[PDB]
Parts: sequence; C-alpha cells; structure tokens
Amino acid sequence: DAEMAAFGEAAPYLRKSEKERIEAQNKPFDAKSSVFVVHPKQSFVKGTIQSKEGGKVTVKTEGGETLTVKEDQVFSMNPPKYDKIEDMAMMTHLHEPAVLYNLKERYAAWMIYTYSGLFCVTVNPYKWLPVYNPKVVLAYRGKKRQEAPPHIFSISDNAYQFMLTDRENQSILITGESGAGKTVNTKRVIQYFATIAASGEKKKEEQSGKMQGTLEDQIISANPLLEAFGNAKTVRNDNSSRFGKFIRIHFGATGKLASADIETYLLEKSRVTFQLPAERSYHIFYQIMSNKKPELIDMLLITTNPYDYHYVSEGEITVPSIDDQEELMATDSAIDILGFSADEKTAIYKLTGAVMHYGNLKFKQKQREEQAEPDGTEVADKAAYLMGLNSAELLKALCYPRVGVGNEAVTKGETVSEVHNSVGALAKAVYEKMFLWMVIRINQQLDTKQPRQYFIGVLDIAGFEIFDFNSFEQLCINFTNEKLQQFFNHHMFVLEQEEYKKEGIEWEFIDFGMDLAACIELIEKPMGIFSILEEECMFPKATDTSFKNKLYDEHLGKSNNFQKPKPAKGKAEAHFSLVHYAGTVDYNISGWLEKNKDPLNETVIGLYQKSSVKTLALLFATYGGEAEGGGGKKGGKKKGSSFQTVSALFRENLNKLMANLRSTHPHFVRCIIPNETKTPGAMEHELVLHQLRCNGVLEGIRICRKGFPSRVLYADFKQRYRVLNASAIPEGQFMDSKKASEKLLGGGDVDHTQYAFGHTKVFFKAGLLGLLEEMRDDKLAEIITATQARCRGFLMRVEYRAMVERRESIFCIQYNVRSFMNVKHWPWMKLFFKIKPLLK
Repeated sequence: DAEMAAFGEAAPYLRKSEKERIEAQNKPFDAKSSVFVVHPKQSFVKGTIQSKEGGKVTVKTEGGETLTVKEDQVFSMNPPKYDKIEDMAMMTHLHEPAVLYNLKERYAAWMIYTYSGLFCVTVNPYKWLPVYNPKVVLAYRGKKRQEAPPHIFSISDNAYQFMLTDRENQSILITGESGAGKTVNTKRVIQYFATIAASGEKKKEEQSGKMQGTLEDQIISANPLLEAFGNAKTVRNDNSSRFGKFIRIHFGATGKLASADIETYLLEKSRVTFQLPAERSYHIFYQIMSNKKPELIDMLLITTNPYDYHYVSEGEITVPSIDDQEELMATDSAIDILGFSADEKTAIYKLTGAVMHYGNLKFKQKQREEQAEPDGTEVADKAAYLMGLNSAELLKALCYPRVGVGNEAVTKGETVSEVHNSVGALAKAVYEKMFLWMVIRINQQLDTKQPRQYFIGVLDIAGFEIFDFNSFEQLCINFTNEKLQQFFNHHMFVLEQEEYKKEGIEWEFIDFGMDLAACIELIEKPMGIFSILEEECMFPKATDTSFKNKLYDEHLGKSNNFQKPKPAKGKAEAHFSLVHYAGTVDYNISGWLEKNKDPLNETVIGLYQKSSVKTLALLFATYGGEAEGGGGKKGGKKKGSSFQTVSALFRENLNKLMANLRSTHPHFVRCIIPNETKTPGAMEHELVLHQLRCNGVLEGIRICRKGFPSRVLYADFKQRYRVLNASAIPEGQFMDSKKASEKLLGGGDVDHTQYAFGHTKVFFKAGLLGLLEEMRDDKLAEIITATQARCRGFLMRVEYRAMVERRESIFCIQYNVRSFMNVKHWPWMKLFFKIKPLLK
C-alpha cells in the first residue's frame, strides 16, 4: 500500500490491498477435511471430505455434489496463507490442482502475472489493462523480483541488471499456443529495452520521432513489416504469428543500445496458397487491396475484390478488429524507416502481386495429348511483367520443364495437375525467400559500427502443440521444444545444486535434462528419424511408404521412445508415435519426402535468376550457385550448395540457436490462453491444464517437489517473514540477503529439519508447513491459556469490588423491610398511616 504508488493505478492488477490480503490469509481453515478432487466433467473441483471408505473417498463439492473417488483422486489444499501467491513454487502443496487453482484465482481478480518457479506465467486478459503503463515501466526499474509483484518487466529488467552485474549475456524465452498472445509480449518486452536504455541523444527529439532514420525505431518498426508478411488471422488470434523469431539486442559497454539481430524460423508457406474457412492469409494482401494507396492497385494490376485471387480468399477477407487501410501505411512507412530502396520497396510490392496472379494462372489439356498447354496469356502477361520476365519463356518453362537427367538437359512435359502444383510451389518459394531477404535487409540496417559487449536474446516460437493430426511441421516444432525444455531442466539442475551448496545441505542429484536425451537422440542422431528422412530423399524412387519401413526396421522394437500408433481416439491415421516429455505424439508421414525435397522447377528459377527485377534476381542466387553440384540425374544437391533435406537446415539453424541460447543466462516466460471462447476473467480448466504440461510449468513443479516442494527465494523470504523475530530476522535479511534468512530461522519453535538452504533459496517441506503450524498451535495454548487466566482472575477481582460496595446497601434494604413486616400490623402504626396524610 505504502509501497505501491509508482503503479498506483495499475496496483490493483499487480497486487491487492493490504487487507484484501489479510482478510484472505487470516481466515478459518480445516486442513484434514478441505481438499481438491478429480472430476469427470470439470477437471478438478474443490470439496470437503465427508467420509473415508478405507481407500475410497466421499466428498462434497463446491456447487454441491457428492462423489466417492479413489484415495489418489484426492489432493490436499493449501492453507489460506497461500491464496494468490506470487510464486506458486512457494506453496507447500505442489500438486496439479493447486497450480491450476492459483492461476485461476488471481485471474478472476485480474492478475495476469503469476510466477511458477522461474517462469513468469502470463494469462490473456482479453481486455485492456493499465499494466503496460508508462508508470510501471519505471517502477520495475532497478527492482529484484522480490521487491515487486509478478510482472514481465520484472523479468525484463532483471535481465538487464544481471546483464551488467554478471557480465553475461541473457535470454528470454517466450512460448505458448497460437492464441496465448506472445508477439504482444515480445513486442512489449522489446519496447522495454529500447526505453530503459536508449539515448541516441540526437534521435530523441520530437521531430519525426520514431520515423525511419533512427533504430530504437528501426528496432521497433521492424515488427509491423514482418507482421504484414508473416502474420495473419488465425481462428484463435486475429494477428497470429505464423513464424518464429529470435532477436539479439546488442547492448553496448556502457549499457546503452548498440545493435539488433533478427532470425526467422519456420514460416507458414501454406497460407500463401491456402487458408482455412475461418482464417485468412497474410495481412499484406488484404492491406494492399484495401485501397489506401490506389496507385498500388494499378501498379500491381489487380483489383480491390479479393475474390479475384483464389490464393487469398479461400477463407475470410475481412476482420472487424483490423483496419487494413491504416496498416498499409504502417507497413509502408516502416519499409522506409527500415532503409529500403524505393525500388526494393517497389520490388516487394510488385513481387507480392505477382504471387496473387500466379494463383490465377490457368491451364488446359492439349488435345489428344495429356499435356498442359496455357489457357491464355492474360495473366501470365502481368505476372511476367511484374517480375521482369517474358510471358512466353515463362509459360514454356512451366509447361515444358527442361530438365537435366544424365549429363545433359532433357526436356520434360507436364500435366495440367503438375503445373498448377508447380506454380503454387514457386508462389510459395518466392514469397518465402523474399520474406527471408526482407529480414536480412532489416538486419543490415540494424548493423552499426559501435562496439558490442553483450546482448539480450528474445526468442519467440511456438510450444509443443498436440493435434489429432501431427505432420512434419509438428515434429520440427516439437523437436524444438523438447530441446528447449531440456535446456531448462538443466539450468534448473545447475541452479538448484548451487543452493544446496550455498546452504550446506547434502543433496545429490543427477541432471534433470538427462531424462529427455533419449527422445532427442532418436530424432537428431545419425540413424535417427531425420537422417532416415533425409537419406531417402536421395533415392530417386523412394516412397513415403519406403521411408516408413526404413523407419521401423531400424527403430522398432529396438527403441523405447519409438512406437507404432494408436490409430483411434481423436486421431486420423497411423504411422508412428514418439514419447516426448509432454506426452505421446502420433505422427503421420505423408508428404514428408516431398515437403522435405522442396521441389522447384528449375527452368523457371532460371528465368528469375536473370530477371530485370534485380531483387527477384537476387533472392534466387543461392539456388543458381549450387546447380554446379547436382549437374546430373540422381546424386547430391549439396555438392553445389543446394539443400539435400527439408530438415537439413532446420537442424543447422536450430543448432546455431541452441548454441546462442547456451552462452546465455536463460530467462523464461510462459504465455497462457484462458478460454477458446475469448472471455476475460475466465478459464477452461483442462485447457489451461494442458498448457501447463507442455509448458514446462508442471515439470518445474515436479523437479521442485523432489522432496522439498516449496522453495523460497531469499528476499522474497525476508520481506514476508522478517516480522516473525522481527529484530533478528530483519538484521539477517538486510545484513546478507541470503545469510539473513539463515539467521532468521534462528527463532521459532519450528522443525529445523524440514528446511534446507542453498545458493539461491531455501527448501522447505509441506507436510512441513503442517509441521510448522503444529508447533505454533502449542505456542498459543501457552499464549492463550495464560491470557485467559489473568482475565478470569481479573474478572472476579471486579466482582469483589461490587460485592463489597453492595455490603451495606443490602443491610439497609435487609433490615428496612423487616421493620415493616412487624410494624404494619401495629395499631399505632396504622393510625399514623391513616393520619400521615392530614399533615403538612
């Protein structure tokens, strides 16, 4: 309360009033009866234990329901002291339910940031909050996470701190499902950096501030370009990230901004050509056809009605929450700031329209032949011109692909179906490349000469998602995540072990990563999936089926993580399941071989390679330089620098990454999505539960509980408990951030067993907190019983003062009555009586 001011307005969403707290922690609780329990419809609901069937349990509900469930379908419930705990990992009850429940409660209260160990859980508000508030930004500035409530800037600042304090590079790993809202965070983190450590001095003035011509802006401006090209309306989000990314913010020596570095991973090439019914393609398209810059429409030779471009109107065209017109400029302007040449800025556009046109390219069967022949030179003409090509040459290459089988170049004829498909392949190919280029070009501007001493990497990618249908793309992502996870499990193992070393506890344990090495080797190692995948790609006459068998003959029965599918449930077909940390994933191998080969009509590429549109020409260069290497039929593309695998890079890139991640001090952020239905203050259970498993959150709790569940960070320990032996615990905490907590525990009639210290934190049992209380319980009997007595004593002590006072007033009353009883019958007195009145 006193503290909170900085936020003030945000406060309510960060922390609760000091009595709201108090009114919550200090309330009646019946441990032995209060519990969490399994539940057929709702995941886990709370209840009170009624009876006990010797190994069955009957419980009441909170809604009113009675169920008799197993002994282990029943889970304890944390004392009220742990209501809306900033760090669930401090709880003395490391369960599945308690975690779900904590998140949930502090959300219904509008607190989106709750920590779960090292993580920084984040829940989609689905509404607006004063959190990103320009006041907060400062507030979180220079504060350990124990000096402030759960928030992302905490993570983000600490990184910075740590950056300069330890002289190590840092990282932030943001991860969640499609609708979790990571971009948003990522972006928000980024602003944070830019703000708190900028100072271009000259660039700071209110004169076209943030326009092209400064980075802090470039840095920023970056996003809105990428977003136009790599973002789209998903059925979950309205601006979903259809690719992954890694930015390196290169801080200087002083500590002020110096450089940036983007890298893109796994772009959703398919959107370019397809789209689900409730979705839509990349924005750009819709941006452009919006008509805010009419020249563009005529320049590209298109219309404003998307239904003229099959490729981009298979799903939806308009989204209410998006103003395509505004963005177009945003985009536009960003390009400029980004330093692109008008020409390039022209290529981009012109090139983005060609692609639309391609999808309009039509063909027909030559008569009496099964060959494809152009169905007109209306569109080709446009595509051709827009790309700096020749209509004819183009349609030929497309129709009569001139190949090179043997030591020559053999002209091959294609079918209608073959063309339509090849076209689509280029459309996608071109878009991609371009996108890649843009990134590079961005990076290029984001390159300064100033020295760099450290960087802070911000990684944004998807998390392990399980679908009834898992294809190639899923493997690639899952694999990424299963790696990332191990990356953590280790950091934690390293980390943990420091405490027990700092404190002096005697705990031995094996790396937690190790548990996952099994799965990883199976994928990335030599006779593993990828290899078998990338070898077969060399066999001119291999089949998905072929590949499949090779997969089995070699891994089946011999490998544990390897399994043959469970074809039924919500799944669509059979091929192979894997046993990832998050669970079993059923993978379908169909298209892999192809997808992995990235087959492109080289004749056409030829044309690109010699376009009048330099940029287009450029994008293709690297294909043109490896052809030397795969001159004759069969063989190896790599000889000339051409990719041999769809997967060959992914790995290379994923390695270059995980390596960059190592020379880093990992900082974790887990983004969460409350309800599919888009409702603030709500949460489907099992939906959040899922995420938690695949997040790493539930695995961090596990590793924590091995053991000594709740683990308190030292400052977080000082503040909250100094008050217990106030003098001696405060001194300890202040005198040595760690040594303090040590010193503190000096007092209390508590089990000096139940805990254990170490380099970054204390370890504590539960049934520990349970132990604590008990001691406490006895200590009040003392306190009370004694306080009762005095009272009791004192109580009667006042009775004597009254008894005594009364002493005479009674007598007076006593005797006085007696008189009368005697008198009232006496003549003389009756006389006086009748007579007493006549007097005066």
